Amino acid sequence: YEVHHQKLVFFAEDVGSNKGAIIGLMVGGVVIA
Amino acid sequence: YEVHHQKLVFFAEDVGSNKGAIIGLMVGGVVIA
Amino acid sequence: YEVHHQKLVFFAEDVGSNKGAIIGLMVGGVVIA
Amino acid sequence: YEVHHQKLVFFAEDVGSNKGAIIGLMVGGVVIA
Amino acid sequence: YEVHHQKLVFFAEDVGSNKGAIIGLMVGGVVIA
Amino acid sequence: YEVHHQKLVFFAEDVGSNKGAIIGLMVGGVVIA
Amino acid sequence: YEVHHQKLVFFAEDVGSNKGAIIGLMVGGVVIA
Amino acid sequence: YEVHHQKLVFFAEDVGSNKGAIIGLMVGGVVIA
Amino acid sequence: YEVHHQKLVFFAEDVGSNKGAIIGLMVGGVVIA
Amino acid sequence: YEVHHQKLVFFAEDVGSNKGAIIGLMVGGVVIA
Repeated sequence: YEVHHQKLVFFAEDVGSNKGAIIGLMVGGVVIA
Repeated sequence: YEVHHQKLVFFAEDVGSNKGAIIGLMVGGVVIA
Repeated sequence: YEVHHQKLVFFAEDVGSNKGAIIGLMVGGVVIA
Repeated sequence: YEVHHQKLVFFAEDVGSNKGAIIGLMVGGVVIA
Repeated sequence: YEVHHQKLVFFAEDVGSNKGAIIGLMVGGVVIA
Repeated sequence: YEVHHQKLVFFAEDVGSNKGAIIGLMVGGVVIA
Repeated sequence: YEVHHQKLVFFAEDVGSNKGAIIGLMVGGVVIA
Repeated sequence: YEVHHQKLVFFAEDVGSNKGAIIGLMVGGVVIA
Repeated sequence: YEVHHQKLVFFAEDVGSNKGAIIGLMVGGVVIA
Repeated sequence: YEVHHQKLVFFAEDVGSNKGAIIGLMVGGVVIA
């Protein structure tokens, strides 16, 4: 699988407490909280 | 599978506490909270 | 899998305490909180 | 897997205390909090 | 796996105390907090 | 008004983010969120 | 107003981010978040 | 107003980031977050 | 106003970053975050 | 206002960075973060 030619803007103005995962972009893999 | 030519704008103004996953874009893979 | 030609802007204005993972971009691999 | 031709801007304006991982870009590998 | 032709700008304006890992870019390897 | 001879046990196992007030006991006064 | 002879036990096991007030006991006064 | 003969136990096991006030006991006064 | 005969135990096991006030006991006065 | 006959035990096991005020006991006055 191929990924290209992408424009991404991510904003996290305020987060209290994150026990998991915050991801802008994820082509593949495994993420576990 | 191929993904391309995408414009993405993501906003997270306020989150108390996230125990899972916040993802802007996910082509594939496995995410577990 | 190949990834290229990507523009990414990431903002984290305020985070209290993160016990997990904050990732701008992840092509592959495994991330565990 | 090959990754190239990427522009990435990362901002962390304020973080209280991070017990996990903050990553701008991760092509592969394993990250554990 | 090969990685090249990347522009990365990283900002950490203020961090209270980090018990884990802050990484601008990670092609591979294993990072444990 | 008089208050006395009180046994109070308070537990807050997990709170995401509180924008108001958490009070174990309040004899009087004014609290505004 | 008089307050006396009180036993109070307070527990805050985990709080993400508090923008207000956490008070074990408040006889009087004014608290504003 | 008089306050006396009080036993207070306070626990704050984990707090991400507090922008307000954490008070064990407050007889009077004004607290603003 | 008079305050006396008080036993207070305060615990702060872990705090990421506090922008406000952490007070064990406050008879009076004004506290602003 | 008079304050007397008080036993206070304060513990701060770990604090990342405090931009405000940490007070064991405050009879009066004004504290600004």
